[PDB]
Amino acid sequence: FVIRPATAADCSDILRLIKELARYEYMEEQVILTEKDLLEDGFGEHPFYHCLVAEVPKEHWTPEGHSIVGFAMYYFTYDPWIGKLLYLEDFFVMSDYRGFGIGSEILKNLSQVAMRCRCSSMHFLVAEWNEPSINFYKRRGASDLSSEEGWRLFKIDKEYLLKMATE
Amino acid sequence: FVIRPATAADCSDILRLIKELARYEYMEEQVILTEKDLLEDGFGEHPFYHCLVAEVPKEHWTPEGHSIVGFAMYYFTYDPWIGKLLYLEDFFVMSDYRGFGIGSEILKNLSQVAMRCRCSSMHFLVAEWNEPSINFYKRRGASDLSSEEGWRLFKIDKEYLLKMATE
Ligand SMILES: CC(C)(COP(=O)(O)OP(=O)(O)OC[C@H]1O[C@@H](n2cnc3c(N)ncnc32)[C@H](O)[C@@H]1OP(=O)(O)O)[C@@H](O)C(=O)NCCC(=O)NCCS
Ligand SMILES: CC(C)(COP(=O)(O)OP(=O)(O)OC[C@H]1O[C@@H](n2cnc3c(N)ncnc32)[C@H](O)[C@@H]1OP(=O)(O)O)[C@@H](O)C(=O)NCCC(=O)NCCS
Repeated sequence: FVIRPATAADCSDILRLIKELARYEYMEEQVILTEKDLLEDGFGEHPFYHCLVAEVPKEHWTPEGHSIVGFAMYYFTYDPWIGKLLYLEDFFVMSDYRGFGIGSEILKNLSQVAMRCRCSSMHFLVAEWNEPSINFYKRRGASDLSSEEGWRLFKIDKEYLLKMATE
Repeated sequence: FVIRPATAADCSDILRLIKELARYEYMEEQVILTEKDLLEDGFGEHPFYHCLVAEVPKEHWTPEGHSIVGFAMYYFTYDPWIGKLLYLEDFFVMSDYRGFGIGSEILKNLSQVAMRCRCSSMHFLVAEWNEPSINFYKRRGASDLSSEEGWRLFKIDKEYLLKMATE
């Protein structure tokens, strides 16, 4: 397999993989982003995310005829105390393609991106019940991040943003 | 007062304000970013954060002689299900300058940035004990975001990123 940066032509596959992950989490209907959205947000003049994809040889394409079997979606964030961070948002390899080393190589590639960008750390969320991914990550040096303990996450949605923008 | 995007010349003030906020939270020694860091990460060819600052007339500069009395530090993030988000990281107005409407105007400006960028929401963290800021935000339409419930935050620091990058 090959791990490489996605191109505008991979948007179809990125959305397909985003939906497979959402389905793995039983929330596929949550995905309202379109292929056009991904193209615009990812390969327009200012990318709001970056993506690496895992591509297999044609001989081994999926039953559906797709060459992309995994991906990682990330973007850079900033911490006022320490600086640049690489934030890994989505990370998924199709069932039939797991345990082959694809996820490990994607993480190695992300690590190189982090060092090239001089990020001091890579941050990400893992579901509490997912011991297999927790072990995967921790075997590669991850540790718990307590930074948000004692803090509540809030959102101000479009309706209210528009109200404030025009008050 | 004037709310405006920061310029490279404001880096000194941004670091000063970052430290005042850290001090308000009794963790000022946590701040290891330098002025040079902020200049490089914020006004170099690729900004890793954006900043708005609140500037007062010279007649009303701080006892230390500074014109900048508040700021908001933010960057854009991405959610694979809904797209673009505006993430507000730091938000602080100096004590003697609070309750004058500076924070409200900074949030209005951020809201305009969110709509201009077509972000569907603005996300941010607030300390559990800070009822005053919680009320401030909620009066302006904020609501709890449950997206991370059942999830653990993890980090892979530079040491381990370097190890994986070179394995
Ligand atoms: C691991 C994951 C993140 C993607 O990666 P992946 O391609 O399966 O994983 P890798 O093949 O590199 O394998 C990791 C392992 O395979 C085993 N492995 C790796 N290469 C192997 C090979 N060539 N032969 C046999 N076993 C191998 C190892 O035991 C490592 O397990 P370890 O976790 O105990 O250290 C996958 O669980 C995925 O999509 N999982 C479901 C979604 C998910 O949990 N995502 C992250 C958070 S929501
Ligand atoms: C509000 C905060 C975020 C910055 O903003 P600010 O300039 O003080 O606030 P504003 O002046 O726009 O005032 C908000 C209020 O002032 C009062 N107010 C606003 N303009 C006013 C005026 N001209 N005259 C009198 N009262 C006024 C209102 O009651 C509003 O309170 P409300 O919160 O109940 O809706 C400030 O608390 C700050 O730095 N706080 C400490 C750090 C912090 O908590 N940061 C966020 C998270 S770590």
